[PDB]
Amino acid sequence: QEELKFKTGLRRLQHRVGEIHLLREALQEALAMLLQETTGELEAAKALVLKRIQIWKRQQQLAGNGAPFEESLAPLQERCESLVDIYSQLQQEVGAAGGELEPKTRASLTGRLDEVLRTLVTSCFLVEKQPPQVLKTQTKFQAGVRFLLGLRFPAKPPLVRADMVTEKQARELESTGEIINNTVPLENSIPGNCCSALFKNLLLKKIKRCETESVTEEKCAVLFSASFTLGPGKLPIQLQALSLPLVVIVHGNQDNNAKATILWDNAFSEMDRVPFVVAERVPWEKMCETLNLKFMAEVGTNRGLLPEHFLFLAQKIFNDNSLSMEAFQHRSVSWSQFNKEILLGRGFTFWQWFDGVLDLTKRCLRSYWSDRLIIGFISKQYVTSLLLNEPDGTFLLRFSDSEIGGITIAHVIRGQDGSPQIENIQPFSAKDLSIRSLGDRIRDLAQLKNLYPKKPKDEAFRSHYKPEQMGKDGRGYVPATIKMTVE
Amino acid sequence: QEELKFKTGLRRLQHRVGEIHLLREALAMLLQETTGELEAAKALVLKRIQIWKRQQQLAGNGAPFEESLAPLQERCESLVDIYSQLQQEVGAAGGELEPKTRASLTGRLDEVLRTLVTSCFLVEKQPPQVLKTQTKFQAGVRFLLGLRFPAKPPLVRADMVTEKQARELESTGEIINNTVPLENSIPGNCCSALFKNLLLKKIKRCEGTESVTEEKCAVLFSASFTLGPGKLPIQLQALSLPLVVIVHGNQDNNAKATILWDNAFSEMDRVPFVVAERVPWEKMCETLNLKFMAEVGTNRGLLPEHFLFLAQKIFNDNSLSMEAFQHRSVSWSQFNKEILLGRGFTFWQWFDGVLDLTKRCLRSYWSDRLIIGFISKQYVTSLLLNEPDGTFLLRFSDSEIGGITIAHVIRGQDGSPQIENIQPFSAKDLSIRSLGDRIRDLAQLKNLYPKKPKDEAFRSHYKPEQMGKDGRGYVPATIKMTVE
Amino acid sequence: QEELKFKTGLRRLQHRVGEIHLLREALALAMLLQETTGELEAAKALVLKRIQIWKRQQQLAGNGAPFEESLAPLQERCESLVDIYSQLQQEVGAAGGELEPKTRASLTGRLDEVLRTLVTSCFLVEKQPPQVLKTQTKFQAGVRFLLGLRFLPAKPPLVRADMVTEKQARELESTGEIINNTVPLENSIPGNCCSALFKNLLLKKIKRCERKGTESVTEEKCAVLFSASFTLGPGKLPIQLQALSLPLVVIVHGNQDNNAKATILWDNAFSEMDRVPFVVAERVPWEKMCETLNLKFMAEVGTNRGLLPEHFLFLAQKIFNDNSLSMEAFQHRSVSWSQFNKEILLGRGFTFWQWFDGVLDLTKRCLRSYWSDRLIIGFISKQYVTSLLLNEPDGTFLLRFSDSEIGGITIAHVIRGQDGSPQIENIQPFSAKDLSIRSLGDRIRDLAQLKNLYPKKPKDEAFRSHYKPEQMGKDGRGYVPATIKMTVE
Amino acid sequence: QEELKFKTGLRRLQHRVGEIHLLREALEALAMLLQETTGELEAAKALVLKRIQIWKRQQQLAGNGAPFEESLAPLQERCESLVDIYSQLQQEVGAAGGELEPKTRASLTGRLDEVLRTLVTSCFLVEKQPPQVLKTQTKFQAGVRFLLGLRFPAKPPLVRADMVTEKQARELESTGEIINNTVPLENSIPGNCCSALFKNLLLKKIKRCETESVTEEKCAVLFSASFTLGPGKLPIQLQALSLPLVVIVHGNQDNNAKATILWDNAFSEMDRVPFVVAERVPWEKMCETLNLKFMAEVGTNRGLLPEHFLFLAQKIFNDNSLSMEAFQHRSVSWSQFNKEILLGRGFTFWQWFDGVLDLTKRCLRSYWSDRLIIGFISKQYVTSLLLNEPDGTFLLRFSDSEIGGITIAHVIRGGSPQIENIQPFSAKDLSIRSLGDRIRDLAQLKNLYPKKPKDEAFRSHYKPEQMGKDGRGYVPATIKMTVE
DNA sequence: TCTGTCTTCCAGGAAATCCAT
DNA sequence: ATGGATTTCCTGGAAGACAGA
DNA sequence: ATGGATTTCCTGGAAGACAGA
DNA sequence: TCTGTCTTCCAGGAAATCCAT
Repeated sequence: QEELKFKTGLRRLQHRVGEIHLLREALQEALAMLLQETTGELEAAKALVLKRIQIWKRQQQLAGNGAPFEESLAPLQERCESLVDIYSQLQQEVGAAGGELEPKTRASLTGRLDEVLRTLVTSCFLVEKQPPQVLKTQTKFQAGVRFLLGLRFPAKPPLVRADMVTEKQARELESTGEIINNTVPLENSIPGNCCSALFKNLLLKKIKRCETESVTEEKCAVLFSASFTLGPGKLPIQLQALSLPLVVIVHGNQDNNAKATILWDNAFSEMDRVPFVVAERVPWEKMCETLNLKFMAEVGTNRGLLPEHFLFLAQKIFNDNSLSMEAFQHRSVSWSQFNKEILLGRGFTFWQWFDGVLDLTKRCLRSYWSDRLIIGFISKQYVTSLLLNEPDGTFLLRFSDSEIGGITIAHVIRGQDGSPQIENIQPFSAKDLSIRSLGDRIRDLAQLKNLYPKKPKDEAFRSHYKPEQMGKDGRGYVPATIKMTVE
Repeated sequence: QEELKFKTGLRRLQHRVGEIHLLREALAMLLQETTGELEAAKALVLKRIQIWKRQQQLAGNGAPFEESLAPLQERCESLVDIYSQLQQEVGAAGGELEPKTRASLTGRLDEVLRTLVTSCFLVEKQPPQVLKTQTKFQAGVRFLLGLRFPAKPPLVRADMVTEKQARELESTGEIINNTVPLENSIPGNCCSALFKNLLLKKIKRCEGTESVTEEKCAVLFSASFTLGPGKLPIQLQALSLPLVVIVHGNQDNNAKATILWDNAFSEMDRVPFVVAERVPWEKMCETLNLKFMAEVGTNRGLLPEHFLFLAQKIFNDNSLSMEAFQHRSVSWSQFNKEILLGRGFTFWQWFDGVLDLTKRCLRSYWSDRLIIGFISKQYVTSLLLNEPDGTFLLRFSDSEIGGITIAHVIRGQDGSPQIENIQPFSAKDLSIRSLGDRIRDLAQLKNLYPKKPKDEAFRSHYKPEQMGKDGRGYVPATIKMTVE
Repeated sequence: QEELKFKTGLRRLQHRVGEIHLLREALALAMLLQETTGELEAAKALVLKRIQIWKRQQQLAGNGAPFEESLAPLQERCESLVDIYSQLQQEVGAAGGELEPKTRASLTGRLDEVLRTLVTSCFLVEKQPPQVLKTQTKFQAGVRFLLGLRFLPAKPPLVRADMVTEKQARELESTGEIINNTVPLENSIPGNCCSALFKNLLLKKIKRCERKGTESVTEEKCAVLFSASFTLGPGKLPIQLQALSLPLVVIVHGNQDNNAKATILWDNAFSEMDRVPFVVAERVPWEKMCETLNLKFMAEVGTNRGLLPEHFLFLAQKIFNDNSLSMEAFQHRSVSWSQFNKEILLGRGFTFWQWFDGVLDLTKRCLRSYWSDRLIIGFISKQYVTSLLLNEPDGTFLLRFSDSEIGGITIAHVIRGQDGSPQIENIQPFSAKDLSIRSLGDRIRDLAQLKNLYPKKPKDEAFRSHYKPEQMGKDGRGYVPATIKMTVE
Repeated sequence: QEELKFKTGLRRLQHRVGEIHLLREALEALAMLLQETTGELEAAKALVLKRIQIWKRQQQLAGNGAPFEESLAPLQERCESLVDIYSQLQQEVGAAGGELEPKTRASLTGRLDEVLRTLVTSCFLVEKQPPQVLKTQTKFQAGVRFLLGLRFPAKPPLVRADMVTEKQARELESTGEIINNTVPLENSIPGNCCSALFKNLLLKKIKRCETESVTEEKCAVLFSASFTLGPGKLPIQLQALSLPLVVIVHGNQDNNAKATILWDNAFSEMDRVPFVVAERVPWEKMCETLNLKFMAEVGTNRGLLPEHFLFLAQKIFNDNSLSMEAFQHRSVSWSQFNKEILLGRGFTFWQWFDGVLDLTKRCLRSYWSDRLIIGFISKQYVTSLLLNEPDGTFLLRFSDSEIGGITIAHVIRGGSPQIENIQPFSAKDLSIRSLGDRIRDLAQLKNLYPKKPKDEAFRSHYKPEQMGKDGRGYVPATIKMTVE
């Protein structure tokens, strides 16, 4: 760990402040005018903590896209409080003596010190609960900011305002839409041991869009503004904190495309960058990492995609028919390839498809998938090759490549004299499975004997069968049920 | 017709104005005093107006409507014409002895004028009788004498009033876009103001046992002129039919019933908005039959047997003769306020349940008279035990809101013939697979009661099997229905 | 085609008979191949089914629908099959000794069975009698025997015809008897046909089965039965040939014709392939009724273009007493036989069919030309004409069939211009007699007030072709022509 | 008159039979002289027979509409009287005896049974003759009467009816057969008549001998019977022949057939051998018959005039002469009447005449009886008649060029006057729109020749027209007539 | 015991046959 | 070359027979 | 001919606010 | 106190407008 080295380094500063106090006491100057040069060590530690803050912010960006998170944000508050503590004792020691230390340096010392105070508090202003990165108009949402140094400061609490800014407006350094209930006091919770402002009720009334772009790919953020003074008055500092970039939508149907933009950004945003610039193309392998993470995060599964899958995916998106997991790995993929370009005569983009299967699996197949009963991704070619060698009654489940959000059964026919020929059942949508679960639909069909390979259907899907009640309840009404057939 | 009598009497009136005009060649007269008979004609056209309003009220429920409102405007125009000629004839006279008779006459004349104009202000296009908040709707008024009264259009205003506020003679909920000019369309030969865009933002409800959804309101149209000879001021006001305003779809049903009750049984010219608490069950049957045929969209509706079953249900009566119920009365509380024994819903809620089900999914099957629709489990058991194996019928579920169920007969010979009742189908159930198709699926079902063979009956409702292949490269997967 | 499937399979059969003949060079389980060469039975089943199809086509032809008349290739199929049967039987017959005794017998059984069924199915009614048939009036009928050119030479058989009722036809006497009911089944080499034609036939008296439920006499169905026999060596199994006609309804006077027609129409339209004689459904999909009605209209009128969606809507309304206004409401509907011809229209004194056939005869007799010119709306409801014509100018008119009269057509026109409000007037309907006196075109010419045919066609332009020329010349001799024109007051 | 001659002469005979009874009772030459009164009886018999022949002749004349004393009741009475005195007288010879004057007594029985025989054989009459023009495969009737039937009981004798030809009838090869030709001669006491009526007679088919022509072959039905009345037996065979008839196969032969029959009935010689009739006749008698038949078939009380007969003579004789006295002593042949085409026409005189007969009977009886029709004229004489007349004068004449057509001639305009003849109207034309109505339509027709106004003349023949709107919604469409 | 269904009777139009023009 | 003559077939009008209620 | 993109209307599910029994 | 009444909130069909390089 990196964490302990820090406190030892802090121990040094506490010893340092003790020393200077003791000295300014006994005096009452050649050096210790020079001991004040140890506030450089303070400003050093501070910078470190600031970088540390940046690291968390990056971790937050990746939380969207579901990456493990040390979300707590509680100890950083302690680090900062400690720093402002020794700032306090330093400025105070400068306060006395009081003629036992050279006056010209008073300006330099107070200068660096109020400087580090300034920068620290302006950077201790964090968005802790980010607003939804994909955000629908006329729908209520929340966001919450946190001030780490609130617990050390009583003068009237400042009020944080939230305002819609565009990427253009955000670079700098007319409303573009008004936000209701965007006035909240930055309140101080002693039992929560936190200083925070939560906007439990936020609404976006109207929306204004700049002018290929697709609207959806238009990024904005909310600006949290505040100001508060510390007596002696005033030299008031204006606090502002920006959110992660968000896409504003008007209806559910835009959700898919929007998700992609945010996804992309979250993955590939620079740790330090201009709002809101991101790369044009990326390594295909890191894209594989992101796709796996989002898959596992949204489906709600502990185990996700495999190499063969990634291969099939590469094949799909690149239109490359290659067979080696090593050919594609050293390749770049652009955003336009990802979500802007139609693929292979189909009517939809790669992402639109992937998000399709994502929704299908989350909604109806999570159980089956975690049970590793679905191959999920393959070429029709590879099912023909894999299944022709298999006996009559062997089948497998694959995602439909032609329909968005569909899953289809492939099985082997026929036994004995006819040479085996493979059949593909038309895909099931989320609705089709809501009407009758995949497991049960599978149950109806007697003709498939084994799930590829060598696993018999009855053993595999025991847990997914819905029990048929039997009986006449009630009262008088014999249950009517639907089974599924092919011919 | 009474309409024709009107024409006869009016021809008499113009002949009469001819009489007085020629009599003015004096240059005694009780002729204009008996020509005070104009007031009679006025009363008659006013009655006819009352009748048209009643027809529109009954139009609220599905009914025939003579909507035209053109002949009425014509009648009115004719009458204010003879009034005009009358007044002008009275004006130009010596031998107005005594002058007091000039006074009494002028009084009578401008009085009938006033009452005529106050009665010519009609709601031609009524607002929706059950009305949801923050939703756009329309309404339009008509003034029959607008073509005679050029000055600037008045611009009628529409305001939400409550029943309490309506008896009389604030801000209960307000309406945006509630100001429209009363325009005079010469190509239409009509004076009318249509509110093409109206919306109600908020609603505040009067206050104990009765549910909100029976609270009646109306929109009030106000206007004024300010028509020559000046001043001649008279304010026009017209009330709409009573309406019930709702906040969400889930109240719709309960709302409809209130309006229905009101439209069917509102007395002519009642104080707003009184209606009887109980009515003859027969008239209720007429109303129910009408509403059923109207909402389903069918020319053939309920039968004696049906009405009997309904009477048994609503009265909790075990009687078996159709004549027992005929001289019976039925209350509003029975109609929509009393839960049905052992059930979770009121009678209206159930009836409208089947209304919605049939409208949505069964209109065709019903029109083909393949559904009994109404029948008790008992009578089906009795009817079906004597029938052979595989004989079935369709009946509405008594237990579920908006459900239809199959009752069939199976005889094993070894085991005595017994009735089986398939679980009822909801509208969703039928959207997933059609009734015809479902019936096709069940092989055991042989004959629709009585005699009719099932395929012959349901030929027209079977969906064709697509079979074949696609798309592309994909074999169709189909869902069929079974019982075990 | 099915034809190609047949010829390929037949080529296979002849190749197989080649194989078996050659296997006889052994002179085995190769006659187990003989047991699969019993696959001839498949081909038999196929040609029989095709016969069934031809019979069905004839049935629908009787209703004015397209027909493939020929029956020559079918006879060829039959000849081919009895040929391969013949060589097969001769092959089983020859080389008996090696042959297992049970197998030879079982085979012979299977084979002569397929022969028997083939010939019992080769006796067809080729020229049907009239489906609606009047007593003591001459009609004709003709049967054909497809295998007649093979068995004939022996003397030609009698081929007598007898009137049977539906009752008698189910089974499996003398309801009414017929003169000239015996003909020789002659063998015409120039025609390549064995056929027996009844050039002369007359039905003298009809005794009618007993009816209940008000079942009108005119819906009682009967047929004529053709019987014949040989007695053809290879003896000695004389097999009796019988063939039934299409069901027909026999009437006594013209006034029944109309009702008779419907009974036939329904049956022809909807008889379910093979059935016990003579059952047909009581109710059918309204769409199929529309198909049949369209077909019959075009057939009896004699026009290539018939009814439209809007017409069918009007008809659905009429027949169903329904006030619905959407063509989509009626589409998944059923219609019963009682509704079609047994239920009187509530306003009307007549049934739906009677009215419809009324317009059929009217258009046939006087209006085919006008209809083919698409100058007649033909089917409309006065309400819809009022709606359509009120917005139109003075002198705009249309032609619609009368709802109150059987076989009547009426003019609806729009008057009057300017101050008076527009009102629709309906001229009294014209009967066939009325039109014989003076043609529709001429009548329309006479009336000056109607200027435009709906929607915006000028009257003279549209009806130019139907105007009969007036004659300037006076004849004869010395006599000036007297002419009759039409007015309304 | 003759009735008296008979009854007084009969009183003589009865007085004498009383006389013989008294003298034979007084009891040889007496019987010889008293029997010579059977001489006055036999005289009387011949007399009554003549009266019968006269009636038979009148019946022949009954066709062509000549008044008829059809009754045949008094004649029966006369016959009954005669056989009554025959009976008692013959009986007197039998009873008075004892054997007196026997040798001659045999002779007595001879004369007596003779007069009885001739009497009964001549009392066998066809009372209801069959149609003289008779169609094959058609049901017809005929009835015979036996006048002495009430005096003769042994079973009624069979009466049979058979089709005979002229050749066969002379004497003294079925040639067409008759169904239902067997009827019993029944005796009606309440009707006081002995009769046999054949209500259901039909001629199945006919074979005709062979010059010219079809419709000229005359035939008859022969009624045969026998009794076989005591003293036995000397059975006497009764036969009666009908009037001559022409047998036709179709309606279109009717005209020609009629002529033949007409001729015969008019001109059949009394006592003539069947069935000879004259070849030519005086023209005046021909005019008489023509008038009789005209009034008879049209159904009118007043018929043809001198000028008409003149016009007819002119037509048939091809003569252009102008005096009614010229043609009067002329004779006309059968060939001229019906066997000869005239001039430019394709038809005979008779075919034309019966043509106008049918036209008038069918459509003009009313108009003709009202004397609004000239009926017969030449274009020549109408031109002479109308040129001098004012603008608007017209008349009606039968078409000479067409069979069964009537045409309007008028004098317009009216410029020198010039004459027009409208194309003739057939019976069909008049069925489509009545003559009266057609005349109404034409505005130019002002006066019926002469000095009579059209409106006054044809008021009653005008049909009232509505001229109303019904029904329902259907305005009547009417057909009028024009010429240019 | 009338209504309505069913039938038989009968007039006229179209047309086949033969003819002698 | 078509007119006449002589007959049969056959449609629809009209009215008679009859069964069902 | 047209398909896509972008927005609003409105229905019915679900759950939150709430008054009265 | 709490249940059932009443309301607000929000997802997703249709479907209107505009554009379409």
